[PDB]
Amino acid sequence: KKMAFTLADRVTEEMLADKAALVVEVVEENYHDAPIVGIAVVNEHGRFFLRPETALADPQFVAWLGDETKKKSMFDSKRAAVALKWKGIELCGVSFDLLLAAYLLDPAQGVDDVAAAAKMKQYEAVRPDEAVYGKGAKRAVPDEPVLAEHLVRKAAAIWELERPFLDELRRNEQDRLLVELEQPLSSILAEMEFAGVKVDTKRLEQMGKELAEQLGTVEQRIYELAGQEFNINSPKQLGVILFEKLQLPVLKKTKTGYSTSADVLEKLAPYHEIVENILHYRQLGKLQSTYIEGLLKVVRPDTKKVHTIFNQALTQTGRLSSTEPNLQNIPIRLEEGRKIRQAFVPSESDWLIFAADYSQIELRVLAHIAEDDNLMEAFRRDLDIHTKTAMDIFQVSEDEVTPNMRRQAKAVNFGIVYGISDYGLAQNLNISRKEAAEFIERYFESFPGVKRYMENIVQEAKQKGYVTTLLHRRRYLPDITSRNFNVRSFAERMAMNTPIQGSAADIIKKAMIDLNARLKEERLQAHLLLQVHDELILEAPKEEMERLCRLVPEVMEQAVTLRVPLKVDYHYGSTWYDAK
DNA sequence: GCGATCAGCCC
DNA sequence: CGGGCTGATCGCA
Ligand SMILES: Nc1ccn([C@H]2C[C@H](O)[C@@H](COP(=O)(O)OP(=O)(O)OP(=O)(O)O)O2)c(=O)n1
Ligand SMILES: OC[C@H]1O[C@@](CO)(O[C@H]2O[C@H](CO)[C@@H](O)[C@H](O)[C@H]2O)[C@@H](O)[C@@H]1O
Ligand SMILES: OC[C@H]1O[C@@](CO)(O[C@H]2O[C@H](CO)[C@@H](O)[C@H](O)[C@H]2O)[C@@H](O)[C@@H]1O
Ligand SMILES: [Mg+2]
Repeated sequence: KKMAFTLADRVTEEMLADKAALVVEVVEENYHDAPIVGIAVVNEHGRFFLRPETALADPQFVAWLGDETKKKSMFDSKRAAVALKWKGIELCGVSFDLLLAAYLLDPAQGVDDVAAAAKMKQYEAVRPDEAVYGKGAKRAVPDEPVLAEHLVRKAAAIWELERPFLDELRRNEQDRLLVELEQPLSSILAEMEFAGVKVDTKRLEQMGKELAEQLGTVEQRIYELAGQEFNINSPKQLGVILFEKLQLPVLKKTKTGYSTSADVLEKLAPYHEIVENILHYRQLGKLQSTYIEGLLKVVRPDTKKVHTIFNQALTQTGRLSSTEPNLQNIPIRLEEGRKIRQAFVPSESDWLIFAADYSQIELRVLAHIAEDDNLMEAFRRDLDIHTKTAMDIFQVSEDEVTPNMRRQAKAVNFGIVYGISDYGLAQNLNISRKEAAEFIERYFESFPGVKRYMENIVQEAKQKGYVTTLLHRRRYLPDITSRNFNVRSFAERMAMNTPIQGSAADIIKKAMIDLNARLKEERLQAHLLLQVHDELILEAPKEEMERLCRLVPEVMEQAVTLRVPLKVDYHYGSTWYDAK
């Protein structure tokens, strides 16, 4: 049965009620400077569809959109807010976002459209976006009659589903998480995305030139050593050269052929000079294709800025993800790739990049939740946690900790957070399961509180069916009861890791909210640009650095109060690279 | 074209 | 052993 609604040619007062479900449709996946194809409004007075050129040109409608006292319920309000920012229109008063609501209730559902969210409550009087717009090359906006009914049905679903979703969030003790954390954060992310990050394209282009030269040299050297030319970028062709023509040992295989991952190649290096060249080629090629070419493809020609989109409702742990471009995985470990960061610069003259990061937030969170006396004491003394772990598991004094011991203790600490496993640790340290198991046992002997926590959290996940974070984020783990060892073990590691990674996500998200409030109160021009899981990157006038050096770490350190202190390091400079 | 496979970058 | 995104190649269409 078709849904009734008014296909309006003009905006009326009835459409501007102080409470409504609103749909500002942006079909393009990347909504930056994207078209708004239609608008739907559902309120106490009825259901309405408005053509964008009409509504967005109407003073009354624009004013309604920007009035904080006029409450709107939406799905993915950030998408609408940003698309409107590019049009110079402010969206305020969004009191409920169905996308974020669904995400908090169950991240695993992968809710990506109104239909998916509605199906959670047995509401199916709305079609999936893909069914309406199609996919890939076939994607397209349908004729007005079809478009209008779809947007109205989506607004109608939001209107009907708000109460049921809020009720369940309240039962889950997650309503404040939505209203005081995720929704306010959505607006902050919208500002960050819209501001974008300035890129020194000339810098990138020059790097690309030099890489091309280096790649040419290495490429030829490879063919020389192989005695023939082939596609190095083809694990298939490369495998034949290495394991068949050159007869190198097959230390590991892939489900479809020979493994050629860096991990394996490093072990084969002693056998043939071609290996190091392949590794070098892989390194340069990664920088060239993914970072130089990749970044240049998404930089806006007119402003020379890149505008990422932070997916706030995707990860199973509460973290954000970044796309087109992903600015959360810019090289830093290796000097060559690290130089790419010199291309990320302040958007204004005489401004600088300021970066602040939490020091070991995950292990500090673990110390807090596990209430491990030894681990808490370690952080209260602000000790080098890896050196400390080495001293405990290897039974030696600080002065007796060798570089290799610290390196292995560090790997153990990662495993503990990820959800320890002899097999996983062994592969990482290139040792045996028996040996790796010995490290684990020694770790738990030194940190019995952590052992108790790991045991207890797994039991809790099985009993309740899910685990939670400091701010009540939730993750269901149905596989925790599986009779399949591999499937069950993965779920157990998730039970151990989610509260840690998840709570760290909760903390930095609150820090971002607290920070923006402080920056506004202080009337600073500084503003957030990026978040990279445990770090915040801002840009600001050089005259604001001294104030930021005190303000940013304090706000981040005081976001939440744990049984151990939170510690934040910071750096600033002329480019992201120099913010070290 | 579309998508599984393999690779490698980040925290 | 935890959580992500993107680019290359290549079978399949
Ligand atoms: N109705 C609620 C209550 C709590 N929370 C989330 C966000 C809060 O910041 C966090 C802590 O809530 P409280 O301070 O009330 O702590 P509880 O009393 O919930 O203790 P516990 O966190 O151990 O459940 O949990 C929420 O989203 N909705
Ligand atoms: O707007 C982001 C928001 O939309 C979803 C779908 O509801 O993702 C879409 O937009 C992303 C940004 O361009 C794309 O990466 C993704 O492929 C597209 O479906 C949500 O997942 C997200 O929270
Ligand atoms: O002492 C058992 C020990 O094994 C773990 C897995 O390492 O859990 C197993 O035993 C539990 C019963 O005590 C089951 O609930 C669980 O499903 C099974 O895998 C640890 O959690 C536990 O400490
Ligand atoms: Mg750090």
